[PDB]
Amino acid sequence: VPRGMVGRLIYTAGGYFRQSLSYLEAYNPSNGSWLRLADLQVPRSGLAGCVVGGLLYAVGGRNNSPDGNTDSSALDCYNPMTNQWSPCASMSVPRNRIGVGVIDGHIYAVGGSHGCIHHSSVERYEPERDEWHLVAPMLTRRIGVGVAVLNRLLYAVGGFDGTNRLNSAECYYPERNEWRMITPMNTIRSGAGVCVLHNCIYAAGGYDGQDQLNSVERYDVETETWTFVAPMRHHRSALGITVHQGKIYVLGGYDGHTFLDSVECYDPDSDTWSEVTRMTSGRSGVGVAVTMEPC
Ligand SMILES: O=C(O)/C=C/C(=O)O
Ligand SMILES: O=C(O)/C=C/C(=O)O
Ligand SMILES: O=C(O)/C=C/C(=O)O
Repeated sequence: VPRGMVGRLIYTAGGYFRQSLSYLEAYNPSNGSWLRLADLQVPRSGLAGCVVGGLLYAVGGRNNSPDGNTDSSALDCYNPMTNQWSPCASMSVPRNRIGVGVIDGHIYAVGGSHGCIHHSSVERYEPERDEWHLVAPMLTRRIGVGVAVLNRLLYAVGGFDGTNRLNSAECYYPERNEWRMITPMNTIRSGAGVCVLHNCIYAAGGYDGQDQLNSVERYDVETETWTFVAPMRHHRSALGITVHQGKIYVLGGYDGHTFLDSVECYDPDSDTWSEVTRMTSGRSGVGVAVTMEPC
């Protein structure tokens, strides 16, 4: 369903065009409209977004601006009921080009960079305590990593370890606090959009070291294989991604020439992408999540 009373919107927070952005905007698939909402307190690109208990969280990132460039350890929370951002406890370390996933109401922050450091560390946020705690680190240092959750397991996909862009991927098993490699993708991808739909982890787009990608592949956890699906209409890296009522939406990114405003929607029943709207301005490195309409 789409309940609150209210529908669910696709929120895009932050991003990058010439400098890091503070925009918070919300798209409504049911009518095509965009709403501009309360700016982030600090501009940030390379952040991740997620939702827990109806609240939107913005995690990590970096503020690229002429004043200077500052990697972010911030966790900030947006309440659609109040149109207000509130600071939460900060992470143990700044994490630019972070990946995030939610299990059992807990936020996992994965990887990312801090200056020339590439993290394998992972930490977990408990909103009921407003506390972060480190957990087992990944087997691999990963920035520009895509993260998704399927069947209460956390997956970290692709990225960049400081020297090589990665096709590798790994899975975190919470009850054993353990990471294990899974089958690698068929394509090297950093800055891909990663999400979950039905029983598959999707990895769309990204950068393979030479080109921005339009190819899309998905990992069936039952068969442990990756297979390509229809490619997106636009090549893009540093895209935002989310799932809304059974379809995948990809937002913006960089195609090697333009910071895209294109939003594309994947229908898995027909294996086709369509353009569904344009963001109000081209940008990359956004955080995206889905929650109730604001007030
Ligand atoms: O500064 C950035 O966030 C990246 C820009 C790009 O991909 O060209
Ligand atoms: O896990 C929760 O508390 C709810 C998350 C959501 O709003 O989807
Ligand atoms: O591999 C990188 O460093 C960047 C990838 C991207 O543009 O998202």
